[PDB]
Amino acid sequence: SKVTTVVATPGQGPDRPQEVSYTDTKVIGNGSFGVVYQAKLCDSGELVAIKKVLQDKRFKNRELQIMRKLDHCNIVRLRYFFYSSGEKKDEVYLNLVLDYVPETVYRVARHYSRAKQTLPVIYVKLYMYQLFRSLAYIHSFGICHRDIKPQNLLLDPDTAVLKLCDFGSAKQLVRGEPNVSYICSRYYRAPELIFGATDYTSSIDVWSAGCVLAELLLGQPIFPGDSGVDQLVEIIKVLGTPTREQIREMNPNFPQIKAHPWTKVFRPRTPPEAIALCSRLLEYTPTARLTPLEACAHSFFDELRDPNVKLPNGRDTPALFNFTTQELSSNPPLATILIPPHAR
Ligand SMILES: CC(C)Oc1cncc(-c2ccc3cnc(C(=O)NCC4CCOCC4)n3c2)c1
Repeated sequence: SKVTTVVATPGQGPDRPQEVSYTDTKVIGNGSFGVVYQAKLCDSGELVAIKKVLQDKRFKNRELQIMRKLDHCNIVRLRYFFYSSGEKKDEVYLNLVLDYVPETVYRVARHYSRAKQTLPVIYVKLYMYQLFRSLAYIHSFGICHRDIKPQNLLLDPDTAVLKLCDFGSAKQLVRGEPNVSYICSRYYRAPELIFGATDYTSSIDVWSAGCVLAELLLGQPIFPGDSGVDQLVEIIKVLGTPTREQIREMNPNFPQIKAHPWTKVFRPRTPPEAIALCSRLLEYTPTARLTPLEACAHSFFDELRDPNVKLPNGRDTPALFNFTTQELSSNPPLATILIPPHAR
């Protein structure tokens, strides 16, 4: 019954520290960033995640400032943050107390591939829709995630709620200010980033999302490259060689191969609207890619807007159409498609 009590500021609302008590601490994740724990809150009994990262006193933490201003059903809420000691001697650690979610897209996708099965397309629709909705929301603040990958996409297996969680690579993209090119997980990295682009946009997340979509359809990563130029070689094998104009659009500042047909890339009987969506995300030209809100309105997701749609377990789908004023503001016309007649 070992209770840890800390003094923590709530993620939203006034800067008034309060006592937060928790127990049953266990490791659920780690990385170069640091460590993620699971814990149980003493009062409520609810499970939480505690992300612990190393922190400097003078410089302000970017992830924290990003996470505090996000409030969305497809993003893990920052419940509280607090400072502590850890593995090092004279070092302060930032702790982010977040919503807990019991599964990941990676784990579900791997569990299916271990059984030689493709994930049922209803789950592909549900998870990809919720990813794009979360991206639209964060992109409305000018925030780019910069690390969309199956490992970071959290899942409740019973409700099929998807949640974004890792904002350790995230950044407000200002037009004119340069950004690092070596970002995102390699297999999900936009080709402009491989070309060394420093003036890139939020469309890198859409490319990454497209790689996740393709992976869910294929049962394995679409572009499993080695480091350096070889990741671009993996992309070229499907997309064909990029033209001089496509390179200029990617990085304004060669091995010539024909594009493999999108139908031949995917399995027999992969839904044409899945393939169609994928071809409009995995585009060389970053401006040619769908926006996240355009992606949500794509016909691949029409089954989600059917009033008789259910999860495989027989439950109702999660909240997909409760779009706020803030969500709709980036492209208000799409509200017609996105909020279907029965949800109005
Ligand atoms: C590469 C991953 C570890 O990078 C990250 C980086 N930053 C934050 C996070 C993060 C945040 C909040 C949060 C809540 N649930 C989970 C979770 O992973 N649940 C999945 C389960 C998987 C099975 O074992 C129990 C945990 N969470 C992760 C992850």
